[PDB]
Amino acid sequence: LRSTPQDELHDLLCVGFGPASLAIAIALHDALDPRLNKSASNIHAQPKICFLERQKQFAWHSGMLVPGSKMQISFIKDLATLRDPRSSFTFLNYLHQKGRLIHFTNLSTFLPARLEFEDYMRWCAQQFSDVVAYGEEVVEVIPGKSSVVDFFTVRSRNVETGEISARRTRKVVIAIGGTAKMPSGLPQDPRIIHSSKYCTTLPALLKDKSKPYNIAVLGSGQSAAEIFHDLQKRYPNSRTTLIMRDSAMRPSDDSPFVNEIFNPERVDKFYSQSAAERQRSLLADKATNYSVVRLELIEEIYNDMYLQRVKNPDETQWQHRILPERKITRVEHHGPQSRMRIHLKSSKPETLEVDALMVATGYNRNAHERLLSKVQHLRPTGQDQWKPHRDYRVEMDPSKVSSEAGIWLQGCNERTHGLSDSLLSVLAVRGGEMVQSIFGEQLER
Amino acid sequence: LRSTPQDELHDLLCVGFGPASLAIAIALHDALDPRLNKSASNIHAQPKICFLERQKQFAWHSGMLVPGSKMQISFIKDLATLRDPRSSFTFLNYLHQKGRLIHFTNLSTFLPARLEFEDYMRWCAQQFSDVVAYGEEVVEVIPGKSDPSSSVVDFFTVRSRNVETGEISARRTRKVVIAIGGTAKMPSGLPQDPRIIHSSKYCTTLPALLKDKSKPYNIAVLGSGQSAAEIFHDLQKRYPNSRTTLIMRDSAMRPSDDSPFVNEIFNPERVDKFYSQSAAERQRSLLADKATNYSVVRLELIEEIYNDMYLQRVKNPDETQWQHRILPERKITRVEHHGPQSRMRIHLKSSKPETLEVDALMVATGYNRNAHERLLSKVQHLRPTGQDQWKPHRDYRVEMDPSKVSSEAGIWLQGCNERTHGLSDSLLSVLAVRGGEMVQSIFGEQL
Amino acid sequence: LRSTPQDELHDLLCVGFGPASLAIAIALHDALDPRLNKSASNIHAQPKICFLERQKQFAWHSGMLVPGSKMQISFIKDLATLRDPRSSFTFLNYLHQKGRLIHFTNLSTFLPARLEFEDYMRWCAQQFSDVVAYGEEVVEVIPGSVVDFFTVRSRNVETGEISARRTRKVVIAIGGTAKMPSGLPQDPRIIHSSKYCTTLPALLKDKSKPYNIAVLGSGQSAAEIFHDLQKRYPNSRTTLIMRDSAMRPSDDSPFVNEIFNPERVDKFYSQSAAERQRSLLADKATNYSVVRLELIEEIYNDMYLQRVKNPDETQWQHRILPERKITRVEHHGPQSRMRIHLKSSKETLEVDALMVATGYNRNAHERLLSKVQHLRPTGQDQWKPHRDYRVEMDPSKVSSEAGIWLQGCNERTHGLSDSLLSVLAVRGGEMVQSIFGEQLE
Amino acid sequence: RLRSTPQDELHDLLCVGFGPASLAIAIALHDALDPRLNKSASNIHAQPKICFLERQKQFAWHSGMLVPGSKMQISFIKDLATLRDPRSSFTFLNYLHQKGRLIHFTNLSTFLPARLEFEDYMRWCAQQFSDVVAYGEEVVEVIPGKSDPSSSVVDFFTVRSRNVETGEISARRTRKVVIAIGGTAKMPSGLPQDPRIIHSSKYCTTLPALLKDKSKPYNIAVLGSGQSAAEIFHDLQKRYPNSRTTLIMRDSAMRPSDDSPFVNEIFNPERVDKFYSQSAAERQRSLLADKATNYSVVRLELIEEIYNDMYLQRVKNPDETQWQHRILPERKITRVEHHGPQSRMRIHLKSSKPESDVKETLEVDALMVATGYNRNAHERLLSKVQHLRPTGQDQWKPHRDYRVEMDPSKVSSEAGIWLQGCNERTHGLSDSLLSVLAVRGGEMVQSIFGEQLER
Ligand SMILES: Cc1cc2nc3c(=O)[nH]c(=O)nc-3n(C[C@H](O)[C@H](O)[C@H](O)COP(=O)(O)OP(=O)(O)OC[C@H]3O[C@@H](n4cnc5c(N)ncnc54)[C@H](O)[C@@H]3O)c2cc1C
Ligand SMILES: Cc1cc2nc3c(=O)[nH]c(=O)nc-3n(C[C@H](O)[C@H](O)[C@H](O)COP(=O)(O)OP(=O)(O)OC[C@H]3O[C@@H](n4cnc5c(N)ncnc54)[C@H](O)[C@@H]3O)c2cc1C
Ligand SMILES: Cc1cc2nc3c(=O)[nH]c(=O)nc-3n(C[C@H](O)[C@H](O)[C@H](O)COP(=O)(O)OP(=O)(O)OC[C@H]3O[C@@H](n4cnc5c(N)ncnc54)[C@H](O)[C@@H]3O)c2cc1C
Ligand SMILES: Cc1cc2nc3c(=O)[nH]c(=O)nc-3n(C[C@H](O)[C@H](O)[C@H](O)COP(=O)(O)OP(=O)(O)OC[C@H]3O[C@@H](n4cnc5c(N)ncnc54)[C@H](O)[C@@H]3O)c2cc1C
Ligand SMILES: [Ca+2]
Ligand SMILES: [Ca+2]
Repeated sequence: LRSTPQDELHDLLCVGFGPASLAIAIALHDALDPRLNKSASNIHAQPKICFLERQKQFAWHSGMLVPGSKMQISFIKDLATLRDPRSSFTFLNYLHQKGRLIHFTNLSTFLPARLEFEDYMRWCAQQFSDVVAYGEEVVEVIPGKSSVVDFFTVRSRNVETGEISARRTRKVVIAIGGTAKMPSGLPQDPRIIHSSKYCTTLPALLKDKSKPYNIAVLGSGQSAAEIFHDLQKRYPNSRTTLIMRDSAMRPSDDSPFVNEIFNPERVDKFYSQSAAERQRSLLADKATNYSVVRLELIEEIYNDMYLQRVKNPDETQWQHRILPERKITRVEHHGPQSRMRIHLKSSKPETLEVDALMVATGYNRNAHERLLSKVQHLRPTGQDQWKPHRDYRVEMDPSKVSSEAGIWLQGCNERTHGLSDSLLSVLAVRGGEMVQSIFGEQLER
Repeated sequence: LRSTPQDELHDLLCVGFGPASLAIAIALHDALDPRLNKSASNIHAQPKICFLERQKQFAWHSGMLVPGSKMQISFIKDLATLRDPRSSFTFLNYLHQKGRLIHFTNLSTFLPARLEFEDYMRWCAQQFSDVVAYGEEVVEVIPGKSDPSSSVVDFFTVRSRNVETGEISARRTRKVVIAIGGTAKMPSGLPQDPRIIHSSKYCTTLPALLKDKSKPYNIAVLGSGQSAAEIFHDLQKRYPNSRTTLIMRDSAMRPSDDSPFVNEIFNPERVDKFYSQSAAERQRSLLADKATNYSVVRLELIEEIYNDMYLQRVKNPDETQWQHRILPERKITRVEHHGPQSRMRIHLKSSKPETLEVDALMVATGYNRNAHERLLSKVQHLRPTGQDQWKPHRDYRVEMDPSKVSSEAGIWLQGCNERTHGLSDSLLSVLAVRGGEMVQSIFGEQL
Repeated sequence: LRSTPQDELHDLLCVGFGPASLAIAIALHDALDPRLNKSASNIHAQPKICFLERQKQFAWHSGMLVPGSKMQISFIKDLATLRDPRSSFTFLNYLHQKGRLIHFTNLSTFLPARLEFEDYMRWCAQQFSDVVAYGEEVVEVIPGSVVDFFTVRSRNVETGEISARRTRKVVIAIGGTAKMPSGLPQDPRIIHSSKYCTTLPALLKDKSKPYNIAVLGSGQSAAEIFHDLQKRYPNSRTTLIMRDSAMRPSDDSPFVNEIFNPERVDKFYSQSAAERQRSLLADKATNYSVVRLELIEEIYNDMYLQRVKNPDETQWQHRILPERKITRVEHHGPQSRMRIHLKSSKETLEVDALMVATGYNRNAHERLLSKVQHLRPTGQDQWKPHRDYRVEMDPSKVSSEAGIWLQGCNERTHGLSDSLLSVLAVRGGEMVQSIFGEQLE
Repeated sequence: RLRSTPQDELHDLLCVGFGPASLAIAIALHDALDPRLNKSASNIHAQPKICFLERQKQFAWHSGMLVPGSKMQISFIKDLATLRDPRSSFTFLNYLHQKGRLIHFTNLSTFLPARLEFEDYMRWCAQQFSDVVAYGEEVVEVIPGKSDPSSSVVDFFTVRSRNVETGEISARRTRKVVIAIGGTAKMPSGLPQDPRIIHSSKYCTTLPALLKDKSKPYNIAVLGSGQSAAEIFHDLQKRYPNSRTTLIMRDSAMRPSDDSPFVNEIFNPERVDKFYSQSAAERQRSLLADKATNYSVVRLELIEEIYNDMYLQRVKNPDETQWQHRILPERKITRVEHHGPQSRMRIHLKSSKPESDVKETLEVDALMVATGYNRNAHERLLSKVQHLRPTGQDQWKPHRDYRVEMDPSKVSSEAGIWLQGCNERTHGLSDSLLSVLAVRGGEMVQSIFGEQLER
């Protein structure tokens, strides 16, 4: 894909260059490839596209690239295969380019290491370096008129200098993932670290791996369990405590009929349901969110707990402990003492002294609201929320916005499009749909 | 255990001889063995006990002994081991007696075939044949007074119907156990028809209705738990030319949770914790702890069913033309079954707040566990003032008015106490330990 | 690929259209696709290729398409992916074309049903229908002092007529022929595993009759037939006769299975004759001479259930007899059953049929090539393939523009993967380069 | 349980070693004397005079190889009692019940306990025989005893042992001897003596003191390709995260253990009769066709974890020669060179293929040697009685019931010597394992004490 000059009026600008935007770039590449679409042989003009990414290079959840962590999803659900297995951007073709395809085949697994899947996506992203501006953190999207709004100005701050630059585009995609969700009761402190900063921030805080640190973990989903488990290996003499509101870690549902909710063609079914039915369906399938844990990991943690029981029958004396049905009422963290004191109570309708508290409570996916505040008056009268259509384009007042201008949301549409919306599950197929939604008419010539 | 003359006054009578009562028989045998508890060499009188069972011989859910069906619970949770691995009634000792222990070890499984686990319990039950009266269906329990002008009940008379002749018999006992499992729960909208069969009568009744294994029958299955899936899977083999249809309210068959922390709710020692919780917490825990007992399907069976549907997809991409189909998120609104036509018409709608014509409808909708209320109606006036339900204590004895019932008489409930004692109550999970508790509760002082 | 007239001089004729020839066809198609290799936009001439296959349509071991039978190899080792995942002939693209890709993904398996993998190869094969003559059984290859082409004669299986085609280069890719123990007699009741699904139901028509059926062997095919008979003829009495003491599991462990990697062919081929011979023994625990662990366990479980019902093994409906050999079969006379005599391999059975699951010989190319074996270098009594599978010829008797290639029968020189699906995709690429490379430049 | 016999009295049986094999005998004797388990034992008012001598200071089971996460290779049903009598108080399940852990083990859904747990189970069994086990006693010889100088016939034996802490020699007299001493470390010949060359049996006990700083980038080599080699190779990579470990194997690859049910029937207790009755040639051949289930192979699950770990190295760097942890297949050690503790040792390698020639040198801080065990130490212990064997025998020959052949004109039939754990050649691969101990313990009690228990 060839670059567009910074000051030209773009056809599409995408905010963020994680897997969701990367899937759009790949699908646009594939749509322009005469090998993949026969009609693309007669397309001599590439749309003017640009991506703004805050990081200095492509990276995927590097704070949680914990040792031995695996993908939670089959590699067939990579960024291209479910749309076109012939794509050059498939995981298997990436392995072939690295000389690793037979070696991966002998693993007999559908679940690559997360480190490996990140490298796969890094390898894909490098092929889009002419249209990705790294180190650009978008701060706002502003209306533009050339009395109907027909373009948008996207302002971004360069991470190295702090300077604000502006780009004009007819269409915008917001694909910025999630922001760390912290319980409101917790204070800010270098010893309280969210799961998104585990690998990147915790080793600097606790530098001596042999010290008997007391480390608490708040949560009961996949990241909490991974952090609890990894800490016991990384700090072999530590005392770790898992604080959970629930009565037990719960396994993710890997059964085949249930997992059909992640099928790409199921987005059509989910979207067509009423709000009441969508709301309840998202709970009747709670057992496959990031609120649950891979069975294998639950079993490994249980086995580790059992071995403590063999050595000592008194669970309160264990080096590593799980405290179910608890909530944090208070954190004391002021003073020269290097440990904080955490006060715990039952979560139905006790104090720890810790060197650190890892908080694995997931993410908010509302950061697009701040970015879009200066265009929210273009929504239909009476709307206080952005409403995405089936093709992820947000509803606009047609008398205020030209039909050739628009804004799409990616990754924050679980309520309308289903649990798969924030995952890798449907990115390949969705990237293709996005190309048809945004560029279809333009590509028709 | 030696028999008591049928017309004598018993110390204990148990209604039903399924796993729950058998575990009591086993636990009492073990309590009387001076080798297993030393404090028993000085017992020179065995309690007078008898069990009444309506089936003609011991059998465990024989209507659902589907070929290849497996236990859903580890064999370690047999009828003795969790109470005493030394008991002669453990599953591993049964295998040793049959000459099969090394061969089972090489299976490397915790889940025996249901056929084998039934035979294990059959092997246990034969050792009590002198104290089990088969072919007797208890119909009522009535008050008994040694002195008729006394104001206090000191025994109960248990009346039973001979299943072969219909004669009513009576036995007297100081104490009564009701361990009668469940009765078929049928959706209230369904009509009565010999072509509508509950899952509990699958193996025994459906082959009599559909005699031609080669006819292309249309057979529907209602439900989405373990029994529905087993019947759905088995029908495709037993009637190879049939067209089977699985009708479920839910959107998908859901797997049983086999993960280790969740399943601790089935631990025997959790019964104390659960029982002592408030009504509000117990009611909430029963919803949040785990999906209902047989309301979900063993993962392995789901995958086998899924693979079979995939193979249909390989042969024909059009799901509507498949021989075997799943119709999720449906409810039955009407069944037409009148006229000389031998197929019924089932009317379907979405299950959120279509027609099949079938030769048979298997209904895999579980059980009610309230039949003790009918059996005990003639003694329910002995409950404390104002009670309209039987209320069991921790040791499963129901509350009685102490001024109306002698303290040497009582009634215990087994298997119907999920509300007060937890999800494990109706399962095999805690029978070994519970049988031990029941022996202490019922015979402890006497022993 | 466009068809070339039958009587023209072909560039290549391949004998057989099984997976091995199909992978060559696929690789040739891919070599001509400018979309896959850029150096192909300036290739304006397709080579003249033709395939002769004796079956009437594409079919893959249909005598062993037993219900529930599964692939023994990961689907990634299909006919293209290991050579080029972008190919339109991958198993995943096939599933996508069938509208089944997400549905297979939810199976969470690398091992498709054999029925499905056959349909994948059938779907591939249909794209070459213009260059494949089905129902043609090749009977001889004849030279044509410089032999500079070959004439391949084939017998039409339906009419019996013999037809001939001329080509400069020949590939022999005919798999294996049924290996029958030399002591067994010929009798319609003695059937090799390769004709199980095809022939036994013709012999034993009543699925409910209490037939006595023996199975001879202990490998994957023996176990599949033994297991299947118990479902296909539910009242039968089956007996598994094996020389070994037990069914042995196939080794699925990752280090051992690296001998099947495509890049191992270079290493194996370059080893001395002595090392190749020993290497084939010291890793032969994976030759269809062993059984998928899952199947062993299912069979053992079935035997266990018989033990639950009757502790006396001699009374079981279905039995395994280890460490046995057949010493004599009586099959002369009107009695519908044969009597099999057994002895220790360190007792008589009366059977309606005997299935023989003893594998295959891979020497049938010698008979086909006898009329050109004088073109070998002096003193050679065996066909000797180079690394690129082309057989050695005397250069003063054979033009360098003519040659003969062997496929699937070269285990001794190229390794255990040679007769499997394991390296077909990569080998197809090598074969296209060996036979057509200069022509493509 | 069993009451002690005074040290200087004439014992009925003395067992050399108190590992699992002798422990199964003690357990089986206890059970034979238990009226709950054997009906005929309420009328047994005299316990045989039995004693066990164990050189370690307390019961311990392969403590050098109690590596973190290590598992049993065998189903817990094959414990020290269950296959003989599941009602026994010494079953693993009864042990779990006594520890208050049975339901917790049930929720593990595994037949393969941690080795740490299975050792504790056997320690729990052993503690009940503490009155008849003399720990810290290393038996050094067995000598003939003639209770009558007016006779040449040997009718008892004297067993001498050296106390490992004081060095004093103690002597006990017995009619019957069991030798159940497991194996001695099998070391490649030619190796120099250096405390950094550690056999797998001393891994957990010796290596951590040698390499104290878990963060240091040590170079550690591992020799072997069986289960112990793989466990050590894997464990080293976790215990020393910055180390460079190298696995040296003669074979081309680590091989998986055969877990299939028909093959594993060779381990059934009732198969000892069939194996024992075979000819010498057939037994020799049968041992070779089943050498794929010894400790010479690796649990599939562990192979896969090691393979996965190697693959992750491939992702970071395609150059295998630069990997932190490496496997060098088809290699043999030609020499191990050292220059004093101040320096690293040099391991020299060559191809193990026939001399039909790549080579390497490694510089390592330690070398772990996982090359198995010899099981012939009974010959040294029995040297002073080997003249009592039948004419022409240069080997101890055990009968079916494990009693060795003696010249009847030199030895009374009321005296005898039995061997346990070293009889694979006559009794099969299970002989050295846990696989048939429960049943064999029963047989040994009948062989040694049967008549005595009857009368
Ligand atoms: C360890 C882990 C934990 C996970 N936890 C959850 C979870 O709790 N819930 C859930 O539904 N999914 C979760 N996922 C799945 C995850 O969301 C998907 O795998 C995938 O990351 C989604 O891609 P995305 O591009 O929509 O978001 P991302 O992977 O988040 O990509 C967003 C990109 O936008 C960039 N960006 C953000 N803001 C700006 C800005 N203002 N300007 C410029 N660039 C910006 C970011 O730097 C980032 O590169 C998790 C995955 C992993 C690996
Ligand atoms: C196929 C199958 C399905 C199951 N479904 C469920 C389920 O839906 N929900 C759940 O919680 N558990 C279910 N279970 C578990 C089951 O309840 C236990 O395994 C076990 O059967 C409980 O033993 P019980 O003795 O309390 O009941 P049972 O096994 O039912 O024993 C009850 C006995 O009492 C006899 N009896 C009944 N009434 C009388 C009478 N009036 N007079 C004399 N005798 C009488 C019966 O004949 C029977 O033998 C199921 C098990 C199987 C195998
Ligand atoms: C059920 C089963 C059993 C197997 N057993 C073994 C085994 O015992 N040992 C082993 O090493 N591999 C075995 N395999 C693997 C098998 O060889 C490969 O999967 C694959 O079939 C090899 O492809 P091929 O094209 O080389 O042979 P094939 O699949 O055999 O193809 C050969 C083709 O040539 C055709 N042909 C034969 N003769 C002629 C002729 N004279 N003229 C024209 N056409 C002809 C045949 O009709 C056939 O289509 C087995 C596979 C399966 C599915
Ligand atoms: C890590 C590990 C590795 C194994 N490797 C092998 C293997 O390579 N090959 C194989 O066939 N089996 C192997 N096994 C199986 C093992 O042999 C059995 O599990 C079990 O230990 C056998 O019991 P045993 O009592 O016969 O021998 P051991 O368990 O070794 O017990 C022998 C006891 O005798 C004591 N003893 C020795 N000499 C004397 C003496 N002179 N005086 C007094 N006491 C003495 C020892 O201290 C020891 O306690 C291994 C097991 C484990 C856990
Ligand atoms: Ca479990
Ligand atoms: Ca594998």
